[PDB]
Amino acid sequence: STGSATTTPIDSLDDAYITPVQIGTPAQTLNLDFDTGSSDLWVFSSETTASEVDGQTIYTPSKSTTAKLLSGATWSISYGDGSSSSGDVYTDTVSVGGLTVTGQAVESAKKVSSSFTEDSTIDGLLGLAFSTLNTVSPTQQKTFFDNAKASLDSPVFTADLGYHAPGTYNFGFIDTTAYTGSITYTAVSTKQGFWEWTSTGYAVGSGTFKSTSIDGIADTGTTLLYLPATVVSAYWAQVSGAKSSSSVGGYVFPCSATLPSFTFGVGSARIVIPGDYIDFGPISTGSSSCFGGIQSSAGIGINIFGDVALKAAFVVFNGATTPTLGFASK
Repeated sequence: STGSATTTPIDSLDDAYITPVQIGTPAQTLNLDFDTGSSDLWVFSSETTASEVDGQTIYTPSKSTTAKLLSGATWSISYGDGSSSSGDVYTDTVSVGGLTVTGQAVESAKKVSSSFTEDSTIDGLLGLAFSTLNTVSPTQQKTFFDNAKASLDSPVFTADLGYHAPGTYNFGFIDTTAYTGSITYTAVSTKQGFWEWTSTGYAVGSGTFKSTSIDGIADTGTTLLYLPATVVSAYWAQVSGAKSSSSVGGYVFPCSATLPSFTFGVGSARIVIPGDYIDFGPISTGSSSCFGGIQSSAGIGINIFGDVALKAAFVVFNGATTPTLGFASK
């Protein structure tokens, strides 16, 4: 089997991407944030505290003929941005882009933090990291990908995120029309439950490539590119008037600037992030200070190849017995 679903930016900055997901019988379609940095499929629901729901579409298990309470199971998750959610668990039928899993754990939120409530466009998350990170207790649950894997034509999914445009998540096949050149594969460590890999270095604009190992995760659920402070300083030093602002919480730059590109290495291959991808617009409405898309990972404890980096590539998440990542230009 295979599946193919379009993923759509939630706003004009590509702050996140939403993908429609069918849950239950008859189908209830929710728009979920597919997150390769976590392993829980959780949704706004009929159980979510009413004051914490503000425009999201909810899953109502009582209206699904295939929903079953997973008796005694609870979940609770905290993300890198300080957000959180928790609740109880149902199993149900879940379909993505025509690919169906029966008996998927659907984590129903009883509580969500303010950042979730305030984002009316995201109805929940669909985790695509390794199932060792799943938070369900006392019986840990499998991701949608892990449950689908054995049925798929090939044990893979691909992320093809757009810049200010829709893109695609495919399951079970690699669309050879969706990228240019060849795919370069690179090793993955699953020791922290992430799609963790080592980039071979970077360049700023037209500058020379610096060969240096940068360990980090491929994380579709993180907006920005978070790298070591040395790398990030080298980037922003090429932008007149850019500075790190402790008041704003990262590097800002004059909105009048033209930003340089940023290249990262994948083995001997190179992915180029155009400068425009690094502009996250005014820090507050009407400001002439703009927020940068490349930020320091210092204090986060891991480097994160988030959407700024991934949207410049066609990315293969290869879930074979020994997982690997693939990157191609597009």
